[PDB]
Amino acid sequence: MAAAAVSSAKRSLRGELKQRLRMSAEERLRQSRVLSQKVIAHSEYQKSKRISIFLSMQDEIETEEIIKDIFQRGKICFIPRYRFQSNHMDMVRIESPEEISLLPKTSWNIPQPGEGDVREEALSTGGLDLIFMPGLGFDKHGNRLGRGKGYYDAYLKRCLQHQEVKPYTLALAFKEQICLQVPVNDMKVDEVLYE
Ligand SMILES: [Mg+2]
Ligand SMILES: [Mg+2]
Ligand SMILES: [Mg+2]
Ligand code: NI
Repeated sequence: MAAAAVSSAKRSLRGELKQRLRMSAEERLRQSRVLSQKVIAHSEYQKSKRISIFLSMQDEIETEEIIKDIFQRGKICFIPRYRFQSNHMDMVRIESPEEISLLPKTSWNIPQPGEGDVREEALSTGGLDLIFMPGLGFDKHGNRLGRGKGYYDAYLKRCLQHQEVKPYTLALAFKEQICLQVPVNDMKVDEVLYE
């Protein structure tokens, strides 16, 4: 009941956000070109070695450029591999940016290793230093509006376990994706980039 009114808020906020989003492609690119640079000069990106980063859908900052800089700097790159049955996902390691273009894709047309593909899972080899966080919306207070399936909230809690120190969670967002207040229940992000 109290949870219901919370899900209503989220639902509404998601709609509006997806409205404000679905932003010409060139604008989408401009804003990404800026966040990229802000990332490249970021202390926690510079310092971190094992990185988790997502493959951008059209209503999301484009991380293509960031991924290229990840490999140039001998960082261990990881990308999500989610399962549609539940709310489960592992960060699986990719060896080169070219590999992204061979991988299969999900119903969301998001690229990830298939079933038979045995991947090095981040938490099997030391967890993650930095996780780039996707999301429909964020507020300056740090909260996140996820896509509703609870994939990242669940994964971060798994990290907390495996890892002595928790990963630095870096949210990349459009000016458009930034909200006054976002309804919440579970996990905040250390930082949100934009502007
Ligand atoms: Mg993992
Ligand atoms: Mg708002
Ligand atoms: Mg406030
Ligand atoms: Ni798994």
